[PDB]
Amino acid sequence: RPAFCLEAPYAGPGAAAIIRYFYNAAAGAAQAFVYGGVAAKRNNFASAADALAACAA
Repeated sequence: RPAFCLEAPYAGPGAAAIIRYFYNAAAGAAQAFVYGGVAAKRNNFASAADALAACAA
């Protein structure tokens, strides 16, 4: 899969509490996490569907 999909989710430094999805290769599933609203990495999607389409080849 895309290497970015293997990275840990990144909340980043922002003050917001936004629910986003990362692909968790360990679980083989998309999972919610809290994103702070700034400096997203690529393993960070609006929905489980978007995460699987990008990362679950």
